[PDB]
Amino acid sequence: DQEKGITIDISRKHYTVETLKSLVDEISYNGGNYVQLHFSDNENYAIASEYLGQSSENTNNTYLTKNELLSLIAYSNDKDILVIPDIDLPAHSKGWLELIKKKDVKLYNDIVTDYSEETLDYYDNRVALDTVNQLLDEVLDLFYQPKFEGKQRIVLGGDEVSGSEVHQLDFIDFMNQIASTVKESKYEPQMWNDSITSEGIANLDDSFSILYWQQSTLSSGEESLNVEDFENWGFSVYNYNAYSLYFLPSNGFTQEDINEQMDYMNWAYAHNKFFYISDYYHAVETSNVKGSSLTFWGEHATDLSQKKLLKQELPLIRHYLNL
Ligand SMILES: CC(=O)N[C@H]1CN2CC[C@H](O)[C@@H]2[C@@H](O)[C@@H]1O
Repeated sequence: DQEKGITIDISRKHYTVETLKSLVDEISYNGGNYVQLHFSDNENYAIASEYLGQSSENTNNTYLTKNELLSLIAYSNDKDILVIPDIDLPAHSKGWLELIKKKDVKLYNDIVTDYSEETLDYYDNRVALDTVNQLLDEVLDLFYQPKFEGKQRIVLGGDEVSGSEVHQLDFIDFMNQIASTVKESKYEPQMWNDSITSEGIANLDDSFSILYWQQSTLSSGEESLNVEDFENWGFSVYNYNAYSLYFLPSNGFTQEDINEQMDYMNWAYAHNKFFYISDYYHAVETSNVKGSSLTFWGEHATDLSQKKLLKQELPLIRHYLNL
């Protein structure tokens, strides 16, 4: 049984609760299993947070209200869709770090790396971990879904982490600590594949499942981890192929571009075709593949209305879910 899900970047682009419910409708209609809500990145923290100071119970341009988010989750569960929170750590963190800076600059200075305003200090910093863990505790409560008790998952990020290749055991220790936190709330942790190396794999909590979007290349020029490697160290993977299964909605696209994307998906997508350095659509014959996801990243969607976002995304959701 291979799962299929839709990942939605609501940090780079604003989505109303109605847009999101319409998208979930389409996921359910075509038998999709989950929706991954990527709500925390550099540009914005796009859900309500008592901890971070986003508490308005009024609809606004910056974050889903708590009531809106809970409504969305309940609507999803009623249609047998699991909602997977995605909070990106320790990089891709500028949006919530900027909120901490507002709340408490002393704390900000105690937890941000000295070189990157986008990156939480994962290099063995207890106050940084404690702060993260408080945020995670709020997120794990917010996304509680009793219908899926024992099956909940949370994406914890781990993509494009500066310093992670050199300082790999610190990165892995950090990821293991936040995995511990989510596992205490009976969530399965997940992370992207790209910043884990040969050096870290043996120390990484194999409770993690891996969102495998693009095989990395090490500073040596050597290939980084592939799906067989993950299998060999006890990790399950999901196919998030960066070419076949990424789409960036844009105001410059026409209907013809969406049709082309579907014709491209016809040949480029398969459940087990992963993005490897040698082959962008590499078929893997391992036993550790659990599913796939189409992801809508938000950074090109600047001038799109909500109606136009639906116009581009609905057909792509349907086409992917029926392939
Ligand atoms: C896991 C991942 O894809 N990470 C980044 C890189 N990808 C590549 C395609 C997008 O730019 C997207 C970007 O929005 C994401 O933040």
